Amino acid sequence: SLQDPFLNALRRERVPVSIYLVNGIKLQGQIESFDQFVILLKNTVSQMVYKHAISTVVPS
Amino acid sequence: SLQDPFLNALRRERVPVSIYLVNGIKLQGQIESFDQFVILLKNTVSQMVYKHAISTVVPS
Amino acid sequence: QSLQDPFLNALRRERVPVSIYLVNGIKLQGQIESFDQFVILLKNTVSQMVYKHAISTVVPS
Amino acid sequence: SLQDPFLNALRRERVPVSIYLVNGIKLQGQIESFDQFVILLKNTVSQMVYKHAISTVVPS
Amino acid sequence: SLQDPFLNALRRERVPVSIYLVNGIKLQGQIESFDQFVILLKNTVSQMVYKHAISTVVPS
Amino acid sequence: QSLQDPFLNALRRERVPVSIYLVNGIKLQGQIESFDQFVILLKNTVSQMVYKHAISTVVPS
RNA sequence: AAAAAAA
RNA sequence: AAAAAAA
Repeated sequence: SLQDPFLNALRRERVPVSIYLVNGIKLQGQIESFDQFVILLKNTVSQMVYKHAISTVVPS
Repeated sequence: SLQDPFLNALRRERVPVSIYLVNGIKLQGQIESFDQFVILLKNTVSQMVYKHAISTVVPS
Repeated sequence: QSLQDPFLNALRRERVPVSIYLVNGIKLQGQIESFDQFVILLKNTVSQMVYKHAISTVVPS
Repeated sequence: SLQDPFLNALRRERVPVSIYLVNGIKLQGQIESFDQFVILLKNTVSQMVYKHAISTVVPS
Repeated sequence: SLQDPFLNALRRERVPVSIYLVNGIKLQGQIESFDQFVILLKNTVSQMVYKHAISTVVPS
Repeated sequence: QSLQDPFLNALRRERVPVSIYLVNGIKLQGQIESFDQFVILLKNTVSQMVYKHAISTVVPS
């Protein structure tokens, strides 16, 4: 698996990320955690993002 | 699984939530219940939202 | 589980007017006639088979 | 258990149908055959339609 | 299955095809090959198209 | 994936500039760094993770 | 087929 | 959240 090491590196190093959704919308924050189906993305608030809705995850 | 505790905390504490859909539409209400495939969001009425149609779930 | 089946079953077994919003934002209206694992039969003037994968939300209208 | 008898009746009786795609596009033909993932839609020329791209099937 | 014999006939007989995508874009070419998840479409180049992105496959 | 793996392998091994069209019409460009069952790592000025479910087509640029 | 409408 | 842009 490539997801877990990629996402964990971002979380452990607390790098600012952009999550681009499939609808073109760009979410920004830090990766708090993730499982098989979701990523929790945090700024001032934690939100649950469904991977099915994500196109890409990119360091900001 | 991160999904069940995230949703259950929202449900159990009656948090006002925003559910953003993959078509960019924002729904608002409280998480009434959920299962493997759907979330029941209650404002004036209970509406069943398929998780496949959801991009994000956020406290409002 | 399970919430989906009892929610649809009550709408069906009570013949309640519903709106089914599709993921593209089109709103379909009528009554839940029937459903299975993958589809919902929506009865109006003509009865139609709606794929669940295309549905965002089901609500009483 | 509901999808297959529905599609089988349209096929057997050669019912003119509309297949609305998830992008709103409306295809018209009669259902030639179908399997788990696709439907063959017949008009002048026959075309294979992926179910994942279909929203609804309705007699025309 | 009717999908494999449908695609196989197109490939074997080198029939010019239109592949309509879920975003409404129309691709044209010959079916070079396919597997469970993708189709290789040949026009001026060979391109790998994910089936999940495809609405319809039609002889042109 | 007897077609998918050799196609991506050749682009990665040969460091071929690629274009990835997403299902929403947006085109990404870069080189394929690696890929697995669900994602492609695409590298340009940075490495980004692209979900395959969001991809329509991969082609050499 | 808008390197991407914090919706 | 155009009962639906044969694309």
